[PDB]
Amino acid sequence: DPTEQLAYFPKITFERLKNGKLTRNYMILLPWQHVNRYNFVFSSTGCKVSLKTCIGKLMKDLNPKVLYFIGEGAGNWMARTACEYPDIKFVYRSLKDDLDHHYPLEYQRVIGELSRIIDSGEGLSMETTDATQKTHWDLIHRVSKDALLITLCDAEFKDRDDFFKMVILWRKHVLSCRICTTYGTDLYLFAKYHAKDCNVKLPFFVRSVATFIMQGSKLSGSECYILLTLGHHNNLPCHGEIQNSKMKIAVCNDFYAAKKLDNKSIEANCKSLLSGLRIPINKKELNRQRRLLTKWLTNKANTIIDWLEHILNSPKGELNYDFFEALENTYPNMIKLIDNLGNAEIKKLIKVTGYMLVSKK
Ligand SMILES: Nc1nc2c(ncn2[C@@H]2O[C@H](COP(=O)(O)OP(=O)(O)OP(=O)(O)O)[C@@H](O)[C@H]2O)c(=O)[nH]1
Ligand SMILES: C[S@@+](CC[C@H](N)C(=O)[O-])C[C@H]1O[C@@H](n2cnc3c(N)ncnc32)[C@H](O)[C@@H]1O
Ligand SMILES: Nc1ncnc2c1ncn2[C@@H]1O[C@H](CO)[C@@H](O)[C@H]1O
Ligand SMILES: [Zn+2]
Repeated sequence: DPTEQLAYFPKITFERLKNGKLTRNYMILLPWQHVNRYNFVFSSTGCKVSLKTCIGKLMKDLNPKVLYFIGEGAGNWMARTACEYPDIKFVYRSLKDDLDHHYPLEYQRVIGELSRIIDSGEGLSMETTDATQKTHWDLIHRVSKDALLITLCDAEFKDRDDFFKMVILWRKHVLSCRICTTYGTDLYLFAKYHAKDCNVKLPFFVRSVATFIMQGSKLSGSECYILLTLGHHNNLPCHGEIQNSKMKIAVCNDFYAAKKLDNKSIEANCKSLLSGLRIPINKKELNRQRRLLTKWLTNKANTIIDWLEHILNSPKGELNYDFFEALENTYPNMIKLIDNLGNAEIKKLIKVTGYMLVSKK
């Protein structure tokens, strides 16, 4: 039942900016945005962004039967959407390159099966899975004959110019396509954007309706989600506007823990971080992991156990950046930890840390 899987997803905090300076330098080196993402394995974007939370009214008003997810990788965002809207069908696209997922592995794990994905991009070439290519847009209706009422794009492009290439092709499709033109101009593209320079105009006849600043976005970044439509063009958000909104959330809000614990998922993340790690993670479990060690792999294992021991011995606090800064700055081996563990391992470490923090008291 998709509605029961929704309790594994944490509540989202965000700010909507419809179309003084606040600063706080958090002395953090870890990707703490994954703190409440312990229930998800291959991807976890759904813990950060949600269609019901951000564009609930638009979802209700347009009432799409089919949603188009492009640059959707393992499909966790699509999976949360499938839990929020149990009757909606999906068209999935993601760049086929073998660097990331081009099959919705996380959607499959969360939902159980792919019956609601009517088009998963089976038999498509690298070119026809690429959102910056015209052929990708020309083949978007090979299964679904429903107009692109709402298109979702979470693609992380190799170059900044690729975002514009994608937006131009979305506009060229919705203004040419027999299916989409028949529906009209009330069509939307909800896309991930990294805010940089100001006075950067959107392509001709592409208009931003709102800018969404998510609590779950990387603190050092400038990521945001823009709701785009057809109409007289305006400017993209710049780094400055996004910083104030993002700093307020970081300073004032706590991360919500998921209502329910997904034990199979938590165990899958624990074993992925340290092979053989069991739940509950206590003094007994960490001493057992230490005893198994008695090399490069043992050095990495010791670094992990030392951090989990520090979390175990740490006092309980609220899930916020002030507490995260305290956790890092009370740990004497911080620089050795970031030096020893890679980006993927550190991300797994934060999910497991988050599970431990939520489990306290
Ligand atoms: N490798 C990996 N990436 C994930 C996983 N779950 C989510 N992500 C990524 O994490 C992102 C969360 O947004 P951010 O905080 O903006 O990004 P980031 O580039 O992942 O972050 P940092 O780890 O802080 O460098 C998602 O959009 C995904 O790209 C996961 O299990 N593994
Ligand atoms: C942030 S991940 C998407 C995560 C997804 N929302 C989830 O919940 O699993 C970004 C994805 O964009 C893909 N991508 C990168 N460039 C792309 C392009 N040109 N066209 C389509 N997808 C692209 C990457 O392969 C990657 O899977
Ligand atoms: N969705 C996007 N919106 C804006 N810029 C992007 C996007 N994806 C990647 N980039 C930019 O591409 C650059 C090179 O990978 C990065 O510095 C990043 O800012
Ligand atoms: Zn169309």
